Amino acid sequence: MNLKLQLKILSFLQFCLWGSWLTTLGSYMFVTLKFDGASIGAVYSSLGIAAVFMPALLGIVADKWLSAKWVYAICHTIGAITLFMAAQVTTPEAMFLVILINSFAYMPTLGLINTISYYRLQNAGMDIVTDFPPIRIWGTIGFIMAMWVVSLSGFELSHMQLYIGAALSAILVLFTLTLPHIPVAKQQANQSWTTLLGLDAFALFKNKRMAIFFIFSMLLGAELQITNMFGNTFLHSFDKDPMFASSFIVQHASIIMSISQISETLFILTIPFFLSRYGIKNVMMISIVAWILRFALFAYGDPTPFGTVLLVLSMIVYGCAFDFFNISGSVFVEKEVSPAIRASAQGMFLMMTNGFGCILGGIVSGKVVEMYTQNGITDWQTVWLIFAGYSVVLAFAFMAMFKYK
Repeated sequence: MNLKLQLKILSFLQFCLWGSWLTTLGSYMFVTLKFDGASIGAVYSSLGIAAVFMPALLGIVADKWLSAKWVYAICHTIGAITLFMAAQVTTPEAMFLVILINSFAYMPTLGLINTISYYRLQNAGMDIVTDFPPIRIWGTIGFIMAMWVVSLSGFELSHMQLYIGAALSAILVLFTLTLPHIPVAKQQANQSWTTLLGLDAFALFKNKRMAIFFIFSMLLGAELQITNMFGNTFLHSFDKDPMFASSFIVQHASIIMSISQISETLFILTIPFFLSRYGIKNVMMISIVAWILRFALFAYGDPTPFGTVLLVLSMIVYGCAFDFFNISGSVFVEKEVSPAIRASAQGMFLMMTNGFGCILGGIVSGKVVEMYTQNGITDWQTVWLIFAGYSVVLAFAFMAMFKYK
C-alpha cells in the first residue's frame, strides 16, 4: 500500500467509528432506551473525564516507551469490545460505565494517530508540514460520512450504530497491523506535548487575572458540545407533531446536523482574516454572539419552511462559534503568557475549555433537559432559550473581563 493511502484510510477509520454513534447516541438512549436527559448527559459526561486524563496516559506511553502502533491497536480493541457491549446495556449506569471504558481507550487515540503518522511520514522521507493537512481531513470526511450512512440506513434510533462502530473499530485494528514498523528509539529526543501539561502547568493559575479567565472559558466551553449531545434529540422531538413526523429533518436529523461539522471545518479558512482584521477580543465577542444566535435559532426552529431556515442557519453559525472561540481563546491566553509558558497556556486552555467543559456541560445540560421534560415531552424552546441566556451573560462576563484594567 501507498503510505499516504494507508494513513488516509487510518484517519478516515479513526473518526468514522466515533461519528457512527456520537451524535445520535443521546436520542438512541432517550427514544429507544427511555433515559432521562440527566443520565444521557451523564453518559456524555464520561468523555470529558477520559479526555482530562488523556495527557497522562499519552505521557506514560512516551515515558515508559510504549509503541504508539501497538497501544493504538490495543486501545481500539478495547473500543470495539466496548461498543459491542454498548449495543446491549439497556440501563443507564451500565451505559455510563461502558462509555467510560470506551472513552478512556479512545481519547488517547486523538494523539496516537498524530504520533504514528509523523514518524511514518518521516521514515519515508516525506514532508510533514504539507502532508499532514491532506491526511487529517479524511478524518472529518469519515466522521461526516459515518453520520450520513448511519442516518440513511435507518440506524439513528438503533443500537446498530454501536455495532457499526464496533465493526469499524475492529477493521481499524486489523488494518492497523499493516503499518510499517518504527523503532521507539527513533521517537526519542522529542519532548512530548503532554510534558507541557502536568502539575506545574497549573502555575499559570498564579495570576488571578488569567485564573478568572480560565474559569469563564471553562464555563463558556461547558456548552461547546451541547448540541452534539442533544440537537439530535431535539430534532427528533417533532415526532409528536403529525405534520412533521414525515419530515426529512425529523427522520434524517443527522444530515441536518451535519451542517455544523461541515461549517466547523470550512470556517477555519476565515480565521486568519478575522484575527488580522478585528483582533482577539473582537473575535471572542463574535464567537459569543454566534453561540447566542446558535441557541436562539434552535429555540424558534421548526421543521416548517421558516423553521428549517432558522435551523440551517444556526447549523452554519455553529462552526463560527466553535472555531472562533478556540482560536481567540488560545491566542488571547497566549498573548498574556511569558513567551516560555506559551505552548503550555494554549494546551491548558483547550483541555480546560473542551475537556473540563465537557464533564461540566454534560451533567448540567442533562439536568436542564430533564427539568423541562414532562410526560416524556421536552420543551426544547425553554431549554434552548435557557442556554441562549447563559450565552448572553457569558458575553457580559467576557466584556467585563476585557474592560477591566
